[PDB]
Amino acid sequence: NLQDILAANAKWASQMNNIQPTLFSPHTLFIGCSDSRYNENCLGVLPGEVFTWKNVANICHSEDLTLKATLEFAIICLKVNKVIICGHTDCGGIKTCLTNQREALPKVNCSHLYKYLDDIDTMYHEESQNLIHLKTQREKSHYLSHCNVKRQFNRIIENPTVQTAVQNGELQVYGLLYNVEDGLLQTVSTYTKVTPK
Amino acid sequence: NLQDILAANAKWASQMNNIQPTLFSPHTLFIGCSDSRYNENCLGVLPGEVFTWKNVANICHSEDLTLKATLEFAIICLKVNKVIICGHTDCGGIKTCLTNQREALPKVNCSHLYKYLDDIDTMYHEESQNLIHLKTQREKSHYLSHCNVKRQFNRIIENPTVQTAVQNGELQVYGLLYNVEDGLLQTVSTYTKVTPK
Ligand SMILES: [Zn+2]
Ligand SMILES: [Zn+2]
Repeated sequence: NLQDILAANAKWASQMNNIQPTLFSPHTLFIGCSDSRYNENCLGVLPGEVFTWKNVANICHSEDLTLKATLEFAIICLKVNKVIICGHTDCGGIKTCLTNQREALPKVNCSHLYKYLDDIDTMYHEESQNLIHLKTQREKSHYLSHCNVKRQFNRIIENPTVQTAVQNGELQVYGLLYNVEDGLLQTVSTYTKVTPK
Repeated sequence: NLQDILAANAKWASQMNNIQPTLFSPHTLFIGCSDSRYNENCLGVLPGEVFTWKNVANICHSEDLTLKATLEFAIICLKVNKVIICGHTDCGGIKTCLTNQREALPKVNCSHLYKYLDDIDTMYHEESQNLIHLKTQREKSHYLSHCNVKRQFNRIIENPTVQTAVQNGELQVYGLLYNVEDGLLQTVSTYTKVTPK
């Protein structure tokens, strides 16, 4: 099966050499879920344009080293002019909390996934009094995916590296939601030099 | 900007829906560098097939919560049968250490990127005598890209979730190196049921 992968890669690479010879300086940092159904390509860019941080449920803890390190590198060293936090509908991590199945993770040897999803569960609990007005699971799941984009966006825009670059007119931050059913991006939040602060 | 991004996404989504409407569960966890020049699409397989953890210099600390959570979700919940750790040549984080410019990061308000890159710099220092015979930065950078694949691979295969699945013959782990000059994957390491670590 590795030989299948190497074969698939060689085919892909020969085609890629022909199509984009200049590929063989990004302007955007894309932060998205590890979910297999999308990546930075949903932005309608070519390779080389988008530097990507992809993690389970696109979680951006404010005091996390990887977040701070990634924002510093993208903004100060690579000099991206866009940071995009892009969640998506039908997110596994969110569903696991929404359907109260996080409790069951330690039983099946997923104690670290359990701990990792703490932030998502905390959001889900905070949101109980808003969820109750939505009738179907589809609606609740959509709401929490949207809500998670706001949640992580608000932490990114408090980051001092981000505030400095934005204030200087060198950076804009967008919070987007990818709809898996149609491939469309939807605007959740924006933070630019001119947005009210 | 955002207007351009939404238009490019809309156009992209239409082009995807016209070719493959049926695109709207993965077999592979891909772990790669945040680098803009490659992602899971280098494997040459269908979209929705590869769940992806993408971080700066593809660092996998054994005790990192994200590593454990990501492996537990992929192997136990998604039941992927392949874990791929895929580094690449011309890696910025490696070149920062190799060329001794990591020490410059605190001055430019990147002290967290500085701390994040400790593992890469430790590898660089550990390998310094091994690097003497290589007279060009290109050769050194290649050596260190390869070394880093094995370094992160070695930690992944010691994770209990990974070891259980591999010993059960339900998982294979591949260490790969993506050459940015030609789009081709080099095999660095493999771990299977019948292969020693
Ligand atoms: Zn998700
Ligand atoms: Zn890299």
